[PDB]
Amino acid sequence: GEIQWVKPNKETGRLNINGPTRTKLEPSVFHDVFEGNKEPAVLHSKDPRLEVDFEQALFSKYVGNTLYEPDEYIKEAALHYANQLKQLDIDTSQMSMEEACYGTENLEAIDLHTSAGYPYSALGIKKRDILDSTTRDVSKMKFYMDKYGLDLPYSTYVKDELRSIDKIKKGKSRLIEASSLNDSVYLRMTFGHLYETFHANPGTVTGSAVGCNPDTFWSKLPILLPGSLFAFDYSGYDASLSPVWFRALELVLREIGYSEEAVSLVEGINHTHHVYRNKTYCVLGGMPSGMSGTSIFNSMINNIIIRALLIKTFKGIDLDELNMVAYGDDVLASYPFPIDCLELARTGKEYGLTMTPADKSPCFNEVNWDNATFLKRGFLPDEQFPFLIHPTMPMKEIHESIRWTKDARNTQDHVRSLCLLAWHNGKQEYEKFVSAIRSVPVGKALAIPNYENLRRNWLELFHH
RNA sequence: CAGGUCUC
RNA sequence: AGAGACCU
Ligand SMILES: [Zn+2]
Repeated sequence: GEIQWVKPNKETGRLNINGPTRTKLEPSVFHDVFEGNKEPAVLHSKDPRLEVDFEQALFSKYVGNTLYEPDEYIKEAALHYANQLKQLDIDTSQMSMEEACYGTENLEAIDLHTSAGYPYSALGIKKRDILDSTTRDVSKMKFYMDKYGLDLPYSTYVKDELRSIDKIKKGKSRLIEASSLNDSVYLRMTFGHLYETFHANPGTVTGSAVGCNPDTFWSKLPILLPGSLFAFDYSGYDASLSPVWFRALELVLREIGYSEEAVSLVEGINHTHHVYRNKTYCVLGGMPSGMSGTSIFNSMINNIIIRALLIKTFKGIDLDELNMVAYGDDVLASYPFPIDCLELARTGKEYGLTMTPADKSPCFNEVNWDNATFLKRGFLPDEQFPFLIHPTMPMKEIHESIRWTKDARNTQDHVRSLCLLAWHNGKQEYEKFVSAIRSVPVGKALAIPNYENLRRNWLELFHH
């Protein structure tokens, strides 16, 4: 992805978009009970912690574009994935607007507690002034769709969240691209049924883990991904995507039966306009974060990428022997013979992708079940039932989360959620966690899950 | 002050 | 009808 131009909002006729600049994060009652290094992200050009220019760091993720049109490998890769998806009989028919706005069994309703985006936000028009869960009306939405159209610019905001101490200094806070309500509705009308299919089928047919529940999905993964594992990290995956990958997505969508009207929306994702503050800018390539379908489309593109890297890097690859799941840019894959990602990453550089070792070393070392991570979680066989696999969120991440809060009124839920993640690291680690929690007065006032109850509830998901 | 998934 | 966890 690459910024094509920047213009003042006076020249483009767009309204200003500034957004909050003070974090909602505050040190919690546990801030000094646990060690951690993260702090609230830089949200302002004049944050005293900065050590470089903010805006430059902010937009550095747009590293440029390499290829614009698919080569032989990307074409083969897209067609192999599209063929695989065919066995799901995805309904390519337009979803009803009533269902696109208000949801189905497998598609959550549009979030009514968030902004409606351009231009509604600057006009003080909330989503609840157009949509109504009880009434399930679409007359008002249809009116505002035809009034304001589609391809409305995204509103850029800096994401208020914890960041490591290095990304505080380097200004590397994350951006979110607030979609317009209109575009969300139209994207959900067009691809709603694909979203349903994907949400209902996390695994190696979709090649996607969106919709997985790790408590039970982890036990399936060693069976879905037999053989030798390989994985790696992307730096700034979304923003690094060249236009070739959206062309490749078009190939996938057409081959599974999408009408030319449906497939023509991908260029609206490849080529987007954004309002940050008092300026409008154009982005060519790069997936917008904050668009309907971001997770799923990023995961679909990744399935194309892994396939194409393999058949371009190595001779004699059989794509039918690849196994993989992707959650956006996060990937865990298997193949009958070991795969050298040092070579995958060189090929990836040609495609404009920056890939680094999974263990965060400078060297690409073997990935196996004892060091693989996915959605930041490790894989740990149960001690009693070794076919049942614990997802292990590192205690270090749990410590970072517990040290801060955005609303201390919900401390008990926050801690309970972390306990639900933490017990998977075993009885000694869990008891040490609860006992540290209990070493301060708020901690003694909390209902904390008992470890034996946690383990028993988890076993009951499997009936064993 | 976005799009999602998961869980209480 | 709420909350928290997690991914972009
Ligand atoms: Zn443009």
